[PDB]
Formats: sequence, C-alpha cells, structure tokens
Amino acid sequence: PHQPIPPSLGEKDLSDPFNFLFSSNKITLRKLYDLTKNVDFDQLRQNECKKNITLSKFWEEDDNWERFYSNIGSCSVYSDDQMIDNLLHDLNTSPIKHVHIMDGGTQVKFVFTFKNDKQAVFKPMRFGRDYESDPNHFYFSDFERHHAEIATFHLDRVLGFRRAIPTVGRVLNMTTELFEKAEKKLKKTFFFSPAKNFCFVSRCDYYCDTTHAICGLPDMKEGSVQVFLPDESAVPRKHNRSPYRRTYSKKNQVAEWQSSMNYCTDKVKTKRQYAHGRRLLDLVDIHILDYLIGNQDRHHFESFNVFNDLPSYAIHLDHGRAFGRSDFDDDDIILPLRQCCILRPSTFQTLMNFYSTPKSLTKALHESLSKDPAHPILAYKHYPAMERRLAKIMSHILECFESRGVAEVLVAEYNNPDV
Ligand SMILES: *[C@@H]1O[C@H](CO)[C@@H](O[C@@H]2O[C@H](CO)[C@@H](O[C@H]3O[C@H](CO)[C@@H](O)[C@H](O)[C@@H]3O)[C@H](O)[C@H]2NC(C)=O)[C@H](O)[C@H]1NC(C)=O
Ligand SMILES: *[C@@H]1O[C@H](CO)[C@@H](O[C@@H]2O[C@H](CO)[C@@H](O)[C@H](O)[C@H]2NC(C)=O)[C@H](O)[C@H]1NC(C)=O
Ligand SMILES: Nc1ncnc2c1ncn2[C@@H]1O[C@H](COP(=O)(O)OP(=O)(O)O)[C@@H](O)[C@H]1O
Ligand SMILES: [Mn+2]
Ligand SMILES: [Mn+2]
Ligand code: NI
Repeated sequence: PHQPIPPSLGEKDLSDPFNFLFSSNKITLRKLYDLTKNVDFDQLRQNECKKNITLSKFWEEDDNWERFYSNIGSCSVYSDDQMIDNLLHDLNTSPIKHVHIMDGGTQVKFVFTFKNDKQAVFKPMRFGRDYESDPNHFYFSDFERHHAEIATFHLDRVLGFRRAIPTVGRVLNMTTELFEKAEKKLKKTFFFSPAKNFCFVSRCDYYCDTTHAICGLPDMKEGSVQVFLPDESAVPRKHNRSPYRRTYSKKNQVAEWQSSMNYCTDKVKTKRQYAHGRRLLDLVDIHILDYLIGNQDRHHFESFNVFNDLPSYAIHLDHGRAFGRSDFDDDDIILPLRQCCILRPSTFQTLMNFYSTPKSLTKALHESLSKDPAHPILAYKHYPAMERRLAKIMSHILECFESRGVAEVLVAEYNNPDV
C-alpha cells in the first residue's frame, strides 16, 4: 500500500539507529577552536536577546494551551520543556469536539476543535517513513510529510532555538474522531476505496482530489497535531517574503542568490529590514535548520507582531516538506551562511559540542523524538544524513572567517556600517 499503517502500530524496529559510520573531521574541528577559544561567549549570549519577557507580563491558566500562550517570549516561542511536553501530551489525548477544513495553505490539513474549545492544526500521514521524494519533483511538487513537522519541532528544541511550534503525533479513529466530528462539507468528502479503506478528499488547492485522497488502513490515520497559534486579534502576526525565496518555476530555475555569491553583501545586508537587528541572524539560523532537514520550501517568514518596540523573530513553521531525501544534501539551502557570513554566537556554541561528538546531535534528537507517541518519527537513514550536513555547515563556517573576519562573523546583533 502507498499509504501504510502508522509505524507505531506495526512491527517494532529493534535495529541500532546508530550502527552507521561517521567520523568528524578533526582538522576543521581544531581550526574552529583557535579563533574562538578566547571569545567571551558569555557576554555575547546575553546580547542576542534585547529583552526577554513573555506575553503575560506584557499584557499589564486553566489548561496547557493558555499557559503556553502566556509563556510565549519575545525572543523565543517557548522556554520550559516540561510544560510543552504537557501540552504535547494534551494535544495527543484531548477529545475532539469539531473537525473543520483548515483555511490557509495549499495542502490537506484540518483544524481540530477540542472539547475544551482549544484548537490544533492536523496534517494527515500519507506515505511511510522510508519514502523518498521523486528526484524529478521540484520543491513545490512534494507532498508534505506529517512526521517531518514533528521531527523538526524536536530538532528545533535540540538546537536550543525553541522558535518552532509544539507538534505531536496522533493516531485518529477516522470514523469517530474525524468523520463523525467533521463539518458537513468535509463530511461529504469521505468515501470508501475499492480496498474498503476509509478515505477523505477534503477541499484545498493542492491535490485534495479522489486520486490523492488520504486513506486509512482501513480506519486509523496518524497525523501531526500542532497547537494553534494565539488569536490574530490578540497576537497579530507579520508575513514577510524571504530574500532567499526560490523561483518556484520550472522555466527559470535559478534565482539570483543561487548564481550570485555576492547576493548577501549586495542585496540583503543593504536592505532596511536586514541592515540592523536580529532578522539576518534569524535567517542564518533558520537556513541552518532547513539545510539539516533538507527543507527547500522556505519562501516566507512568519513572526509575531505583539511585543512592541522589541525586535521580532521568525517563527520556525511549515516543515512538511522536510526529510524528503536521505541521500541528497542541497547545498543551496545553506547558501545564506556562506554568503552572509554572520552567525548567532549561541548557535555556534550549540552547533559546536554536537559536532565535536560524532552522532551526538542525531542521538540527542532520537530520544527526544522517542517520547512522541507516534514514534518512530523518522526513518533511521536520515540520521547519517543530518550528521553529514552538520559537518558541511562547520566547514562552511570556517570559510566565512578568513574571507570575512572572525570578529565580523560571530555577532549577537547585526549592524551594517553603511545604513
Ligand atoms: C528567557 O527566559 C526564559 C524563562 O526563564 C528562559 O528560560 C529558562 O531556560 C532554561 C534553559 O534550559 C530552562 O532550564 C533548565 O532547568 C529546568 C528546570 O528543571 C530543567 O528541567 C531543564 O532540563 C533545564 O536544565 C528553564 O526551565 C527556563 N525557565 C522557565 C521555567 O521558563 C530563557 O532561557 C531566557 N532567554 C532565552 C535564552 O531565550
Ligand atoms: C474505531 O472505532 C470502532 C468502534 O467505534 C472500532 O470497533 C468495534 O470493534 C468491536 C470488536 O468487538 C466490534 O464488535 C464493533 O462492531 C466495532 N464497533 C463499531 C460500531 O464499529 C474500530 O476498531 C476503531 N478503530 C480504531 C483503530 O480506532
Ligand atoms: N499551528 C498553526 N496555528 C495557526 N495558524 C497556522 C498554523 N500553522 C500554519 N498556520 C497558518 O496557515 C498558513 C499555511 O499553513 P502551512 O503550514 O504553510 O500549510 P501549507 O504548508 O500546506 O501551506 C500559514 O500562512 C499560517 O499563517
Ligand atoms: Mn506554507
Ligand atoms: Mn508546506
Ligand atoms: Ni499523484
């Protein structure tokens, strides 16, 4: 079957997820050690965030949604892992009151309204964990992977960013939790395949059709469950076009930043929004995240616009098109690091230590993913891929230093002398 059962309901893979060969380059490691061993990282980390305050203290707790919303910080989506794990557990277990077709993106997704009237975003499982994207597919043709959303949230935490949105795996009874709880116009898009599996078409721009319907085996269906963002009226948001947006066309397949190595110097460092602040440092952080997971679909950034007079940060969202290929690294994604050559000091240290201990990043990710009820979240073949991609990032960091000085790269805030 193209759409298999949730792996958690299948035979348990007992194989060693780390019986693969990886040995980090020691030359690169030591060279990255000398130019930074005397840098006062402690002083730097304290400048990466101007003012660290939450929404509750700014606006001057019945459930885990409300405590999450209140604890949304000005330099982070969340701190305190234990309450998020409580929110995750709640997202997995809370009874569903309503299911509605979600208004927004292009691929199939529902908004869950729980009994307590709180909400979440649902993205249905389609293919298995082992599935790799068609090599002929562009970034805009890939069907989203629910398990990538889960995997990235955990990885975003492991990297200490905590700017992704809490997401948990969940296996639904399509009859009781989806169909019977679905709005009428969604309800009518349900049907049975010739194999007597339960299926729904839903309605959306991207292949919500009979041919590409989501189907259970026969009646269960795993999906990613992501806590809804706080209301737009209460916590408004900004939608910003990325300067490293891809072309999204098959004819002209090469954007300027893909062909021009001076793109960062000439086209973004000189822009109003990026010349001063944290935005560019955010962009480097997110493309490091996108490169590790192979996410090519970063066309826009989403940010809260609620902490007045404080710099906003990009919310690490939309990771459905990540983890599509385990045997391919898209060096184009990490281009902003190579072109801009600035890097948040905490990120460097965080990136460090992980590299200095081979397999530690992927090990630190796996146990984190394991606590998700839908584990295994990622096929193990993606683990060596992430270690390799990490190594390239380190090499690319080394390149940034000698060309554009080491004291010019590691900054807690970015300022362009010419704006
Ligand atoms: C901005 O303020 C945030 C809130 O204080 C902040 O939070 C704290 O961050 C640390 C980072 O790990 C958390 O840490 C540790 O201690 C708990 C307590 O047992 C352990 O369970 C963890 O494993 C970890 O060792 C704190 O929990 C967290 N404080 C809370 C409760 O929110 C940010 O660090 C501040 N600035 C930044 C960098 O965004
Ligand atoms: C979804 O829910 C239904 C029940 O609501 C499941 O099944 C029942 O299984 C018993 C076993 O004795 C049968 O006798 C009943 O006929 C079933 N009930 C009905 C009315 O369907 C089903 O297994 C559930 N699927 C999952 C995976 O959640
Ligand atoms: N967890 C969420 N809560 C509320 N709104 C969301 C959430 N995730 C995404 N959105 C909104 O939905 C829009 C598209 O969702 P997205 O995840 O991009 O779906 P797709 O990848 O299919 O386009 C985004 O512009 C965002 O504003
Ligand atoms: Mn999107
Ligand atoms: Mn997407
Ligand atoms: Ni098709």
